[PDB]
Amino acid sequence: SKPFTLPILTLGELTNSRFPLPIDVLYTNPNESAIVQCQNGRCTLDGELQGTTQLLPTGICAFRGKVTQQVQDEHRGTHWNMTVTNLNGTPFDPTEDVPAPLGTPDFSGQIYGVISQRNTLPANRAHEAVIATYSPKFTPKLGNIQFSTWETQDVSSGQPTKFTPVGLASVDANSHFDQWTLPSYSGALTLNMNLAPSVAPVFPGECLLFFRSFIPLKGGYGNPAIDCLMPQEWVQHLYQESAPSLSDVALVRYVNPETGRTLFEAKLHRNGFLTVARNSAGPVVAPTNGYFRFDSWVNQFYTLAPM
Amino acid sequence: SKPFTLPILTLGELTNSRFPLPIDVLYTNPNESAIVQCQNGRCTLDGELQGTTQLLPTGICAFRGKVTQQVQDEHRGTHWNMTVTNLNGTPFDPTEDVPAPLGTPDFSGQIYGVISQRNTNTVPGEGNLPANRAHEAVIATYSPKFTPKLGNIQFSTWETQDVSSGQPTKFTPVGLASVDANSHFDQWTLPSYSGALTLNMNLAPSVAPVFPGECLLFFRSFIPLKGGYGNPAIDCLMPQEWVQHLYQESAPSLSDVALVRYVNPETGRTLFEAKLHRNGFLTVARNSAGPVVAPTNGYFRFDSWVNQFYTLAPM
Ligand SMILES: C[C@@H]1O[C@@H](O[C@@H]2[C@@H](O[C@H]3O[C@H](CO)[C@H](O)[C@H](O)[C@H]3O)[C@@H](O)[C@@H](CO)O[C@@H]2O)[C@@H](O)[C@H](O)[C@@H]1O
Repeated sequence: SKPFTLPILTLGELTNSRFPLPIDVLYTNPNESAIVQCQNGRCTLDGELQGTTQLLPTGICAFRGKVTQQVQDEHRGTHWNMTVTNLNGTPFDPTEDVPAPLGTPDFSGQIYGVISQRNTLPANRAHEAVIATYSPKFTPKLGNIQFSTWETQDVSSGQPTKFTPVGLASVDANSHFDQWTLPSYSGALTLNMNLAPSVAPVFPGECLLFFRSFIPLKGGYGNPAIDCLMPQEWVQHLYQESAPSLSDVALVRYVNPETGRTLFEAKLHRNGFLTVARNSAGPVVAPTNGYFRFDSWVNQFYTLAPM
Repeated sequence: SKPFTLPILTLGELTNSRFPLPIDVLYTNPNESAIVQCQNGRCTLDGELQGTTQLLPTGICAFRGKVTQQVQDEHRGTHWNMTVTNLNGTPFDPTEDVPAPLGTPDFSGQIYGVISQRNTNTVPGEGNLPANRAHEAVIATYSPKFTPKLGNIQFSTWETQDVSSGQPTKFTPVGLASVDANSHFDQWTLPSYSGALTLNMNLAPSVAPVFPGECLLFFRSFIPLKGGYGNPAIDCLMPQEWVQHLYQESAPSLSDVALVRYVNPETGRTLFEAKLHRNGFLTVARNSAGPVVAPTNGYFRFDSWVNQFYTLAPM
């Protein structure tokens, strides 16, 4: 049986699977009331990608497509309707068993980035843009979204268009940032489909452990973060290896290689997420040289050493 | 001896190691007159990172630091000086044996992206949260003010005032501002990391075919443009996932050349073969420039260690 492994990458060598950001800290929040059911950075321990998860770091919260129409918003700014394809350029087939094109953002908010176009030497243009994923016009599962620009006219219809995500536009009350609220991929009255399952601890005293990244803001006050269940390099590693899962729960140790000492241990669950025995919220303070090492297969009743 | 391996990733599952872009096509250009000596995407087959290469896809052509002040520059736009640290936030130590902070761009051009800031100081009335701002920015890596090895660079903005002094600053690369003649885009011309008239140091070595009939094989990505005409590309020697894989594995190199086959897994058939050289680059037996037109399911598979005199089957 092909032995299970994790990459040997320290926190400072890992990136977020839910937004193109480095991992900044490990993080817990035991009193979280939301159902945690993110769709990017989802991969089983035996290498099955789930939700909208794909392998490219460049594909996370990316879109590819063509602009079809300009619409002016009542207040301020210009909106552009965009028909989206798969990230590899092939037509998105809504009948495929995915929630949305792979790479589609998996949270409610105003995602800030750059729209760029290269016409079919060709002419080019790029502008700052915002995609409101909570918008009724955000319907990637139906093959179309809307983005807004400060630019009022210089966006071309019928030309190949790329969205490069950069951060959030805002996290103020009216910007509906909630990292655990899924978009309605087909619009507000339609049920999301083919989702990666929710994740949660099942053992008393345990809480989820997240890989946290701080995300840039176009403006306003805030220090927003995006928490992923596993970094993108773990998704890539699990996918490559496809090691059989020998129980539902792997025991992993967070080790300081310079001392060889275990800093803490965690459960790595079959569906691809971590729990720890910790009764507090906040970052995990751990040496920079640290990384997770697979120890053994255990079960749901294994008692983790308290952090 | 730990066996050498490559990841099993098709072209559509690979990203560029010199700019945050997917790999679009494999590419050759036998008649290239430039010395090929890029500094990102440099890793030996036994896992030694070289040049300015680091592991994070988010770190490639990124900067982290602090704006010091707005500055006057001859060229169009509003200009800003920014100190740069290592990407992990620690001070960059110029005495380290690297050309520049890891992640620094390794080509001449106007690199377009977004500068964002999150203030250090927080406001009680805003729930003890910091103020933020982001704007488009351009870094001209050929500028005499581009001195990342000295811990300082300059960027320009269309925005005329809303960039804060003394605040933590991130550059997220997006593409190029221009490839007009006056924007000096040349993917094989290195920046002067310490400024005009200084010799770059600690470089990853140049790469070249040594065997007649062979040429370099590149992983090519098309890079976005803020404006103007063009279809610019960035060619890397190995994709970022190969850098990450080689670094993990650190398998001993058993000769100077690994024979690899580009395989179509749907047929199991070899489409062509290539030499994967110890220093971390590919050559093929091809006598033309341009894309390699190959089925989308394709990937390289390690076959055996050979020697420099191995004759490749013509592509
Ligand atoms: C907290 C504040 O956030 C950002 O300002 C925005 C405002 O942005 C507008 O004004 C600023 C200058 O004040 C700048 O010109 C920016 O380009 C422009 O769009 C505006 O969005 C208001 C709307 O209520 O919110 C914030 O004040 C940022 O630019 C500021 O530097 C500052 O960090």
